[PDB]
Amino acid sequence: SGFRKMAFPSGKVEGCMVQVTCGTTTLNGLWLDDVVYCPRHVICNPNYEDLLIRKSNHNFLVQAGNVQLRVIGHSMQNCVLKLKVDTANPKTPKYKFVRIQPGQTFSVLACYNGSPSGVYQCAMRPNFTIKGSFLNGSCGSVGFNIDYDCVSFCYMHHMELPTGVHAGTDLAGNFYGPFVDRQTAQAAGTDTTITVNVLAWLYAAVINGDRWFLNRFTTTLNDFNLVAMKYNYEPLTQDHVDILGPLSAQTGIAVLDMCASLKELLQNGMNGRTILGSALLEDEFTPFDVVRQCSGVTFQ
Amino acid sequence: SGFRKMAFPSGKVEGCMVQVTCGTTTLNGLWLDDVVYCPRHVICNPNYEDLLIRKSNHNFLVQAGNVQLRVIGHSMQNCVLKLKVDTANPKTPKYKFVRIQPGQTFSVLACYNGSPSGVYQCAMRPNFTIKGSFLNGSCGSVGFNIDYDCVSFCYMHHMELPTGVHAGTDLAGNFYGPFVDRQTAQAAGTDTTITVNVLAWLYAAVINGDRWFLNRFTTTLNDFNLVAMKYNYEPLTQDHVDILGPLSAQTGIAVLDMCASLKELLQNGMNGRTILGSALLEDEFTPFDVVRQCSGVTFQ
Ligand SMILES: *[C@H](O)[C@H](C[C@@H]1CCNC1=O)NC(=O)[C@H](CC(C)C)NC(=O)[C@@H](NC(=O)OCc1cccc(Cl)c1)[C@@H](C)OC(C)(C)C
Ligand SMILES: *[C@H](O)[C@H](C[C@@H]1CCNC1=O)NC(=O)[C@H](CC(C)C)NC(=O)[C@@H](NC(=O)OCc1cccc(Cl)c1)[C@@H](C)OC(C)(C)C
Repeated sequence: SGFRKMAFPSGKVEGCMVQVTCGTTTLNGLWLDDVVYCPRHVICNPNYEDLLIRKSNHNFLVQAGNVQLRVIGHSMQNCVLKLKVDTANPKTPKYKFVRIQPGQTFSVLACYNGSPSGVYQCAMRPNFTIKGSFLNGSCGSVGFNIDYDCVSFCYMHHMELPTGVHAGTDLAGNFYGPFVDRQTAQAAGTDTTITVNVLAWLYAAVINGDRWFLNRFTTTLNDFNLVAMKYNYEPLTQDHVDILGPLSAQTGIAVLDMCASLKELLQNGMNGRTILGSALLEDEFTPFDVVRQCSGVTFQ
Repeated sequence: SGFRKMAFPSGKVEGCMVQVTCGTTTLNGLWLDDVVYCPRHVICNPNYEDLLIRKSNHNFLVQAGNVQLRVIGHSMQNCVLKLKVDTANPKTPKYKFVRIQPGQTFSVLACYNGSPSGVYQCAMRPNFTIKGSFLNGSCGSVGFNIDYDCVSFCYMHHMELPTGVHAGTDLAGNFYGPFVDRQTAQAAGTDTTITVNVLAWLYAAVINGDRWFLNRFTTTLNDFNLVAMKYNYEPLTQDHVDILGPLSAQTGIAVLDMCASLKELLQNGMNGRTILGSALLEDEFTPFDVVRQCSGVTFQ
């Protein structure tokens, strides 16, 4: 038992992290097979197409540890740079590039100078930001999930917004949300709480024996969504109800009954109690995270 | 910016995790050089000395992935078993066995069947328990810190207590706290909040721009400790004040001034605000964790 915000083991990703230096800029790259992926703002209101035609293969310094990789080609894919190197990474895991949906989670391997610093779990907020921990030089750090032996890369870090939240791209270089890799006034836009995840976390709570918030009451999906809206929760759909089925089945609490408990938690607060060690309703655990952690799934 | 509960990158430890099966028990082992370390309760109110003399080298099945390791010797060191194998782990990092102090933190690589499941950060509670996330079969998962390229192993998991908290040993097999690896009635004993860590976390908050809890007030170390005691906080010492010096210097808030803010947070609560995304005072970040995260230290 116990419930922690858990990241995937980072070993497969650590072996892909390299340092990319061009001119006065140093950041992280992701070395898979013979390609290094990195944010395009490594290159010297810009017009990165103009800026890249002015570059030479030799302008890009790529350190894999204490071994430099020779760049033999470069190209730009949206907001990422693909640096072709003459050496395939022998540590390349099986991988995919996936774009995730707001509400889904992933692990971030925060890196500086191509060296992993730490690993933590994030969710893609409904406003396409993430609340990460990124210092200057962390660009090119990646977010990922692991499914048995397959790494799905879903995020590369590009920038911080004025509210302290973070924005980036998928590994094809397409930003999450309406952001651009320029130093122009940009703002996150209003966020909402991920309702399905809060309910998943309440099920995790019951599995670990916090039950004080349960009740005999019930509600319909509609009447629930009426209350969710007032509290800036995002609407709960029948598909969310379905995804919560397994957790409902294991605890024997109908999804709509857990909605009634959430309703009262929203309207009354927590009255000094905590749930799973939190005094707030937590929304960065998906139903899958709960099942994975509360069932013991591993990865090779 | 941003502040997350960050674990160390787990790659160095993932390459040490093996599966140890003896009889009807399977758990995790730690393979360093030609020795596999694992909880002694893998072996068939027990008297483990009697139980081990009855065992044979061949009774211990050790899988490193899809490769079995031959056991060529065994011995017991307190509550851990040391299984001598005929193959040195080529992935053995530079490492040390350290015993940590209550209040210190470490990363846990939760494993099942020798396969890493997830990584998360823990603190050793003042009552020598940890609040982990451990399912049946997780014994032998280890806790660790990484200092540049050196892994300090500090924890091996042995058991869960009735309150859902966890107990284990250092890598020399000596339990943290008054626990024993028997199925006899055992209880955690009363915990306290790690005061120095709460203050460190308040400094992290200021570094990230939560300042609402600051005040013009001050207090002496004594008058602070008088209030800490009422709230079941552990006493703050001058040495804790000293360790908070750097964070005090960076924010320009004297340690004793931050104590005054903590005092008022203790006596008034948080009035619906949050600090670093928490509605509770967080005590599992050490002053070192704060500096490491808010300064960008890496590891090779
Ligand atoms: C890459 O290492 C780095 C990572 C960030 C540095 C600190 N934390 C990070 O996550 N990325 C950048 O430095 C990035 C480079 C540009 C060219 C993409 N710039 C930013 O992250 C800035 N964000 C930004 O431009 O927001 C829009 C904006 C424009 C004008 C005025 C304001 Cl207030 C906002 C960051 C570093 O700048 C701040 C938002 C002021 C922190
Ligand atoms: C090793 O894989 C495993 C890890 C735990 C299983 C579930 N979560 C874990 O962290 N360790 C054990 O199963 C361990 C084996 C013994 C021989 C060390 N046993 C326990 O963790 C039990 N703890 C325990 O004995 O506490 C004392 C006790 C005795 C009698 C009655 C009570 Cl209520 C407590 C656990 C599995 O048992 C519970 C505390 C009832 C969950």
